[PDB]
Amino acid sequence: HHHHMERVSITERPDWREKAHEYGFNFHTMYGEPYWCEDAYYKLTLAQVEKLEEVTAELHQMCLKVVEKVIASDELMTKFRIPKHTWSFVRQSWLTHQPSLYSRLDLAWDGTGEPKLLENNADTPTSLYEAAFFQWIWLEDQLNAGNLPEGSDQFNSLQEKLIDRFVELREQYGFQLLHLTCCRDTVEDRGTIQYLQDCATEAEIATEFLYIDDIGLGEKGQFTDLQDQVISNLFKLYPWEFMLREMFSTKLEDAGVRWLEPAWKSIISNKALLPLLWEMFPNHPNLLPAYFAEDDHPQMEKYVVKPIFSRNVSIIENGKTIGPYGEEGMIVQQFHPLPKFGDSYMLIGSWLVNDQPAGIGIREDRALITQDMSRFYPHIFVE
Ligand SMILES: [Mg+2]
Ligand code: NI
Repeated sequence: HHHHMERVSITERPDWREKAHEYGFNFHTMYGEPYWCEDAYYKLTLAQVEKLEEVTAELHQMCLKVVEKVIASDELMTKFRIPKHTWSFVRQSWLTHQPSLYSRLDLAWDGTGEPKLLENNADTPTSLYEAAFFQWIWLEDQLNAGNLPEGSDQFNSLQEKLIDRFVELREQYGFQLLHLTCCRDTVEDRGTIQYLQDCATEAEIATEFLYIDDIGLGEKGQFTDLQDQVISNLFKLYPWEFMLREMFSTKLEDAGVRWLEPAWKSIISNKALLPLLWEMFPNHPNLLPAYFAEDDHPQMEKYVVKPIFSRNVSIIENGKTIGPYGEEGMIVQQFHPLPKFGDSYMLIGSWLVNDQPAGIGIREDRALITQDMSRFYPHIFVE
């Protein structure tokens, strides 16, 4: 398999599991978070990193164009499956310019051709802790042990940009006190929450963690915390796709809470994004053909049908029409295999902090069709 990036074997640091334990990083797979691996790393070039950076910034602007178009159209809000009882909540979040913290794009690329957008995890993207912090320490450690090329660098400014963004949220948007939440018995001990809380603390934001089921309902519709005090700003590791359909989700519109990620990110964190991107930016070098499966659309020789929702996938070929999952609620996307390095397919996770590209985290998986890649590998770039 010819690639312009290499997967380089390396001797694992002997104590990395305890390094994880000391930081409170549970590196085991859970809720789509990948298993940490470091018996190899990926090596990119400076040219490849500048290309990924360029493409990531532009795709994010393209996604912002999709939101404006969807927000304005009842028809498109329906096609994106935003529940009608939440349209006012979601639209007001966009029309008042509610701020974003982060996004992760998933890009298929081995350095040959153009990178292709497979999805924008713009709500609850996994592998933040590994990409921002753990692989940074890995780089410093393995440089010090003499196990990496002398000029090794890493496309990764996540921690710096996250702290700067929290400062910006505090100073210019009034995020003085930030609550953080997730569902009980999910990812509270993975590392992410504590890490983002540490970043917010460094930015001089006061923080409180509480589980989703800890949140109270006040007499005037306000959401309240473990001290029965009002929640004003709430970061969540729990997706809008679920919350907008949950019991008492009609209360969101009047709760007086500002959200990270904000409600309008629901529109770019599902697969309906991919057909709209292709319609608004036809033959864009970094997009793949995509259509709603229910629409009349060109026939593709080999393609993949994915549910609009993030809750598995099937492949079709030889110009056939649509399958166990059917047509309804599905999109279709031109089949485009991931690069194969040995026994595993590789996927590039490319991060944004608000609208600024902030680096990459690489994942692998032995299956072609997978919602969340099973394994994470650190990377470097040279030259
Ligand atoms: Mg109102
Ligand atoms: Ni320990």
